[PDB]
Amino acid sequence: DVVEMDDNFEFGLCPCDAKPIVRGKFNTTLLNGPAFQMVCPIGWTGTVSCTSFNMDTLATTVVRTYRRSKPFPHRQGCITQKNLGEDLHNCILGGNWTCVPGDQLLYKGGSIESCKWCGYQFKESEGLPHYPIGKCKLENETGYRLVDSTSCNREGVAIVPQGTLKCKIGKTTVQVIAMDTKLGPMPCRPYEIISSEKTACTFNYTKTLKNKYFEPRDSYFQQYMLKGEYQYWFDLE
Amino acid sequence: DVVEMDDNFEFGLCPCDAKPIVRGKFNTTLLNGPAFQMVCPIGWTGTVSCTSFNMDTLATTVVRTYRRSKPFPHRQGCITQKNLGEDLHNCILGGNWTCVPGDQLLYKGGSIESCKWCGYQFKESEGLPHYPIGKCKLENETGYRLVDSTSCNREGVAIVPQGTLKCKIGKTTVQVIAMDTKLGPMPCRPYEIISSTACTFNYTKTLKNKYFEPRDSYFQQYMLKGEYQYWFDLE
Ligand SMILES: *[C@@H]1O[C@H](CO)[C@@H](O[C@@H]2O[C@H](CO)[C@@H](O)[C@H](O)[C@H]2NC(C)=O)[C@H](O)[C@H]1NC(C)=O
Ligand SMILES: *[C@@H]1O[C@H](CO)[C@@H](O[C@@H]2O[C@H](CO)[C@@H](O)[C@H](O)[C@H]2NC(C)=O)[C@H](O)[C@H]1NC(C)=O
Ligand SMILES: *[C@@H]1O[C@H](CO)[C@@H](O[C@@H]2O[C@H](CO)[C@@H](O)[C@H](O)[C@H]2NC(C)=O)[C@H](O)[C@H]1NC(C)=O
Ligand SMILES: *[C@@H]1O[C@H](CO)[C@@H](O[C@@H]2O[C@H](CO)[C@@H](O)[C@H](O)[C@H]2NC(C)=O)[C@H](O)[C@H]1NC(C)=O
Ligand SMILES: *[C@@H]1O[C@H](CO)[C@@H](O[C@@H]2O[C@H](CO)[C@@H](O)[C@H](O)[C@H]2NC(C)=O)[C@H](O)[C@H]1NC(C)=O
Ligand SMILES: *[C@@H]1O[C@H](CO)[C@@H](O[C@@H]2O[C@H](CO)[C@@H](O)[C@H](O)[C@H]2NC(C)=O)[C@H](O)[C@H]1NC(C)=O
Ligand SMILES: *[C@@H]1O[C@H](CO)[C@@H](O[C@@H]2O[C@H](CO)[C@@H](O)[C@H](O)[C@H]2NC(C)=O)[C@H](O)[C@H]1NC(C)=O
Ligand SMILES: *[C@@H]1O[C@H](CO)[C@@H](O[C@@H]2O[C@H](CO)[C@@H](O)[C@H](O)[C@H]2NC(C)=O)[C@H](O)[C@H]1NC(C)=O
Ligand code: IUM
Ligand code: IUM
Ligand code: IUM
Ligand SMILES: [Ca+2]
Ligand SMILES: [Ca+2]
Ligand SMILES: [Ca+2]
Ligand SMILES: [Ca+2]
Repeated sequence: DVVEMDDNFEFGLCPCDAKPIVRGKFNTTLLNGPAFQMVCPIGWTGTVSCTSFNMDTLATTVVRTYRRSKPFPHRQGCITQKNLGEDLHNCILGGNWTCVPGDQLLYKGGSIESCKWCGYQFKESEGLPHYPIGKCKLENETGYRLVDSTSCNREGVAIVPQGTLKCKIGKTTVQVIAMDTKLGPMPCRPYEIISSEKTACTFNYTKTLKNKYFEPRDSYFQQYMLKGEYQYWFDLE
Repeated sequence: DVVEMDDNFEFGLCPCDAKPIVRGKFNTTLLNGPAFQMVCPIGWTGTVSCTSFNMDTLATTVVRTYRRSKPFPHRQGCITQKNLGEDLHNCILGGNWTCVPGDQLLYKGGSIESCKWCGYQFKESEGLPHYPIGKCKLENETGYRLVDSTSCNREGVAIVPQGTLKCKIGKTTVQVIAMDTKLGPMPCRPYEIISSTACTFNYTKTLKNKYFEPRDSYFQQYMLKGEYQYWFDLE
């Protein structure tokens, strides 16, 4: 006449060519004939109800009601996280195949396969600020777990895929937009370094955002030798 | 008895081959036994009293006194100014060779032939915070009169007779010492701008953080390394 879903229900079986029909909080059921399975109804509340449906009459008739007034606990064999693209979200409400996502997972684990920041990704930590940066993916799981959010407006100059020319940060190519004109460091190493008493006035140089300076200062005049879109390093004596 | 000396009194003579005794204000007399001459006694006041002594009795008798009671005025060909070295100096008392030197003469107004400042000599305004400057001298005169007293220390670098490099003010070579390490301008153009497909530069020696005009054409800044200022050029 009615029944109560066990704290951890799984398999039902409505009596007789009589069909379960479920009003639930979210699509979690997996029905087959008069039988039905509640797959990972974690947090689920509602009712199955075996209703016969005489076909000429066209009316219903509920003959047994499995009921579940109170959310379910966990289970085993129930994943509680899913990849929304390449990002993990803790299924608030599922479910291997019934995750209801809402929020990306913060990070606390170890063995970081790689991080990903402003589009480009980084294994190893040359030249960033810290290495825990952006979305980082652990060794096992195939998706990116949030760790922090640091600007990609690193000090008056911006790291983006839509950029004016390419620095190289870490040992990985990258692209960058000026967001300013005042003097400020560049957050990448130069990409390429084009060249030109013994031999008098010899220098190396590199294209650059107006007023920004790659390390290091001139070995010589001991400062950042900027002109327009370029920076120089002189050798002489 | 007593004789007040004429405004331009110049010669005196005691009578009885009798010595004169010059009780005076400053040394300006020439003596010749019973006679005496007052050489350029401008401002002098005093008395020669023609005293006389007897070998026989020991009687000493003043037989005539000449008094100047009030200072003599400037007189005739008595130059009441004298060079002390090279600096035209006033004559507080007296005239040529009796002159009692006083303060140096200011530049009242005249045709300045040459100035001398910080131990170097200049005839044109080129390169100086002004001109005339320091102490100059007219053509008719032969000594320097004050004009002005600028500091020979220019925004922290000083132009002086000794060390530690030589630069140039106008036509005239000058020599200069640092007085700090803080960045600042040189008060002078450089001595020698030694010079040096490719790139190139000229350079010259300098005080630590001091800079000559001009800024590098290119980087548009004064590029001092340490003792030298550089000037680049690139295609
Ligand atoms: C509710 O969950 C199930 C399982 O994914 C979905 O049912 C399947 O969906 C399509 C069309 O409905 C069929 O091709 C499958 O054979 C269905 N299987 C069963 C047992 O019904 C259902 O569509 C889901 N609906 C949602 C999320 O709106
Ligand atoms: C949810 O999915 C996992 C697999 O992704 C299921 O666990 C596996 O179950 C199989 C049998 O199908 C076992 O032999 C494996 O050892 C399990 N594999 C892993 C990786 O855990 C789990 O049973 C599923 N939940 C259900 C069916 O409710
Ligand atoms: C992925 O790997 C992580 C660790 O690299 C595992 O997660 C840890 O699991 C232990 C116990 O199993 C917990 O104490 C920790 O909270 C987890 N975080 C740690 C220790 O980093 C996990 O086994 C793997 N995830 C799976 C199965 O996909
Ligand atoms: C400018 O470029 C040259 C060659 O491109 C640099 O040469 C390197 O520098 C040091 C000493 O000069 C050598 O030990 C390295 O082996 C050289 N490496 C290469 C790849 O040539 C030179 O140092 C550069 N000068 C700078 C940056 O001031
Ligand atoms: C007045 O007459 C002369 C002018 O210089 C001075 O004569 C000197 O006097 C000293 C003693 O005071 C003698 O020892 C020197 O031999 C003299 N030298 C010369 C060059 O004449 C005299 O002192 C003067 N009186 C003063 C300045 O009060
Ligand atoms: C002081 O010296 C000046 C010279 O600078 C004398 O003035 C001249 O003296 C001559 C005779 O020696 C006179 O005929 C003129 O009056 C002057 N001529 C010139 C060209 O200056 C002056 O005699 C001196 N006075 C003294 C010692 O009392
Ligand atoms: C050189 O020239 C100056 C400037 O002219 C002379 O000054 C003159 O002398 C009188 C007083 O002796 C001043 O009151 C006047 O300003 C000047 N007179 C004239 C006509 O210009 C100065 O005496 C001269 N110095 C010399 C001859 O040594
Ligand atoms: C750097 O030195 C060169 C020669 O050593 C100077 O070249 C002269 O300067 C001007 C403009 O550059 C040319 O018109 C002349 O023809 C050049 N003359 C000679 C003899 O070369 C150059 O001016 C110097 N740049 C500086 C000091 O900034
Ligand atoms: O098992 U039948 O409609
Ligand atoms: O992680 U490392 O050069
Ligand atoms: O990329 U290159 O000379
Ligand atoms: Ca070298
Ligand atoms: Ca007379
Ligand atoms: Ca004075
Ligand atoms: Ca020198």
